[PDB]
Amino acid sequence: RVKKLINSQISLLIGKGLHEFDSLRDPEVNDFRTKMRQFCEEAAAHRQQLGWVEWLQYSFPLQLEPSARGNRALLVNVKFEGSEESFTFQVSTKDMPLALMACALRKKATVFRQPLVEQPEEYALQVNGRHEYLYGNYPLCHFQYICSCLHSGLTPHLTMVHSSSILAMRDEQSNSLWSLEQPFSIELIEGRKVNADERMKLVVQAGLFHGNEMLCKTVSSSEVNVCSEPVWKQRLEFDISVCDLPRMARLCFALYAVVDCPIAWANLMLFDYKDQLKTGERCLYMWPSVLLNPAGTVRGNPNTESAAALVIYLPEVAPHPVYFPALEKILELGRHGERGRITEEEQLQLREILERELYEHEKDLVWKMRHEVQEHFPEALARLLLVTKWNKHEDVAQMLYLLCSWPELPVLSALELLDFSFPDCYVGSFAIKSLRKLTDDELFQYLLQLVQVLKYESYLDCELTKFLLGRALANRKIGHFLFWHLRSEMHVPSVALRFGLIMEAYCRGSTHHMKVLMKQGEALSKLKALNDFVKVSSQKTTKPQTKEMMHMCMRQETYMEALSHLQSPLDPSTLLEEVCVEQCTFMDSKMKPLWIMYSSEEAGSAGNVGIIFKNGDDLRQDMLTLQMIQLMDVLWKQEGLDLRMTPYGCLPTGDRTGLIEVVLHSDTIANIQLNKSNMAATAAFNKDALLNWLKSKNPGEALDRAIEEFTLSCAGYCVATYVLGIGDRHSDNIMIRESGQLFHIDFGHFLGNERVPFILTYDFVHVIQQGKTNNSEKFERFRGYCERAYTILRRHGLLFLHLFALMRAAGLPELSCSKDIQYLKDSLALGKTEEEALKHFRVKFNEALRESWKTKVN
Ligand SMILES: COc1ncc(-c2cc(NC(=O)CN3CCOCC3)c3cocc3c2)cc1NS(C)(=O)=O
Repeated sequence: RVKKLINSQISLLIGKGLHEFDSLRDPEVNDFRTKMRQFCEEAAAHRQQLGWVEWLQYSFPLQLEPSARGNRALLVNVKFEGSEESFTFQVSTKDMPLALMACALRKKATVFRQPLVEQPEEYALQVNGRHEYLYGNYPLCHFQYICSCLHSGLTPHLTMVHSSSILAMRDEQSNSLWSLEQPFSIELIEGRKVNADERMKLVVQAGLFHGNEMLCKTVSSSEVNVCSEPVWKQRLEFDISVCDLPRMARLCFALYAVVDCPIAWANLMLFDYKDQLKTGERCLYMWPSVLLNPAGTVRGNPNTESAAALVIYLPEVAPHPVYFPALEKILELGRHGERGRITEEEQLQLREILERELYEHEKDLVWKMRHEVQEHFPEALARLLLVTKWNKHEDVAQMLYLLCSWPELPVLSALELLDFSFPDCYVGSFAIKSLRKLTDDELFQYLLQLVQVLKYESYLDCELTKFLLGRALANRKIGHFLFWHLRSEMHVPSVALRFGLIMEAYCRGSTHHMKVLMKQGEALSKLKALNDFVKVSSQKTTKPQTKEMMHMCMRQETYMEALSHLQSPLDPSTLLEEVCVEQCTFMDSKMKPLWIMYSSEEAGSAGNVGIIFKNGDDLRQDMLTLQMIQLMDVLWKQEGLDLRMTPYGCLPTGDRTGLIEVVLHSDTIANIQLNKSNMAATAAFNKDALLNWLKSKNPGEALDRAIEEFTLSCAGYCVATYVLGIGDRHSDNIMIRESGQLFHIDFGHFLGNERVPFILTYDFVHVIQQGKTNNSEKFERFRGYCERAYTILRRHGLLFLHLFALMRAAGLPELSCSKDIQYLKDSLALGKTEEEALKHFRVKFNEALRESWKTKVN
């Protein structure tokens, strides 16, 4: 009776009725659902018997300063849970939270006149009106909240939570092949539901691929006239023996009418998930094209009513079922071989090509010397896997014998092995095995990417699915973001199945979070409906009248209930409590996004947050551009360079639907540039507007930090926008914070999509120099910041180049081919030495400085 209640709720949350999974009557889906439910059930169980501190590490994972993960006078306002009274203590930034708790329980004792039994080990420090906690043995300054407070000059507000209270929340949440030498062949029987120009003839181009690389030369079909139902019944004979086919082998098809014009495409794995070599008739429900597309999904098109079907016949090779040899048989064959016996002369050449694409003889050198490659250069695994001939059974057995006994690579090297260039499942398992060491902070930084690698998966049940699920159930934030990255792509038919199953499994592992995300979903349902009125009304009537019948609408009992008392999809630590209906408006852009305001009694001024709801644009590129800027900011802070960046939240939630974080107390450059009369910023020259503006937002001595806050953020934004190749930078998409902090918004076109140069703007160069015309001292400190930020970004170029490589799986039209990844392999300048790249960056900056001189002349 509780089950059907849970199952109706899962289906509603994922926006796909679980009956549809059963309807397919697919044994691969039916096994994932049983196998993965069990895993998640085991997880939930282990989680319900966690310690009170351990539970904190789940529900509220520590938010630490990049500098700290891996002295100064500070006033702090601590209170106790069931209390109205509070205390202000003058702690230090070097103090552990415990000394504060010890301080708080001493003050409580004296006030309440009682010799207190309580110890500070029994307590935790909640951030007031937040799902943020201050625990462990880390100085206060190490905590992101405490640190933000010092910069903003604000007083940290903490509530003392007893172990009993945490436990009370913990509780309230309890739920043989190698013999077959014949050349692999197929029968292209017929086609169905095809549409093409009568004047042409149809062709089927089939090819055998292992990731991207061809396993052999592709074979085309006979030219058969344009018919909705064309018939071939021909034998497509491929130049590859049945034994030689690898385990992760995929057969790709291309249907195209020629006089070139592609109709559709469809791929499939020759081996089933249970390692059986597929035999019988197969009807490939193709996907529309825009000649082979390996990377494309191996499971058929769901809408079978429009889709052009291709019926093929996998012939019976042996008299009984053939299963891919087990590792036992694989390691036996690859054990024996001739070891790499070569001259120190050719060993020198080997170190060169490994430390440094490569020539044919060079590959042969990497393959003959594979044992040395494992012994003295293990990080060079990927390059060795690329010299391997996956179209010969014995070379693969040789490779997998070296991998099985290969040392665990670092996290940076394991990210390369997730890419489609390495489709071997034992290589991927090893990749995840080398990735397991990932810190929960690190994992979260690369989760967007590892979730995109799920689209490169051949089979439903895989290491990556199990690893992400197990990690998501071990950290409520990872679980929050995992769900939303999955949920947002349910409209896409090529993933709706996989994703739905992943999310259904997750729900079995966290019944309570399933209720929390359903609460969030129900709010976004109302916002989609509200935005629809706004889109319509903004056309007919004026903004004051739309802004009013939108409030009236939000005032309704359904709206008031759904839009209030929830966690933010933008950050689950953020508790969007009571909605400020009067403070709610909508931007005047094409889509008419919504500005939703929130406020809290508990959180206080730190609880007055805002969100932006947008329906109409694809939000996946901005999300990527902002994760990159945030990573840039993490990589800089790690080297002690804090360029005071603002990577505000962005999160796609559904079909062309998402949320953007309101950065309160910020305004677009342009708005200030308007130089309106009767204001506190009204200038005699347009050059002054920003400076005069900062003056008013930063009186007296406060101006000097604001200018410096401006300089750093500007250094970082120039450097963030150069590397990423962010174009279309007008006055609108640049915003300034009252603190002086500068930031960018609306990331329409990155990776030069032609070739975006270094950008410098005299209106900000006038602010940097503190109003002065010639101020080489202050300006050249800004040039120094740019150089520092640029060189730190280059030293992590393989990290950006690996996260952009994997991100190709999303299908962002400004990130799909080789040239897009060349952009970073040109901006981060990884061919040139640090000195040769620094030479070229200064030459790029000076050119921008000269370009900025178009205004200094006028
Ligand atoms: C991806 O699109 C966007 N990317 C970013 C933002 C965005 C916008 C902000 N603020 C405003 O637009 C304030 N306005 C209100 C109306 O008068 C002018 C000033 C933000 C402040 O903190 C983070 C912000 C992020 C918006 C869009 N969508 S749009 C450009 O079509 O409205």
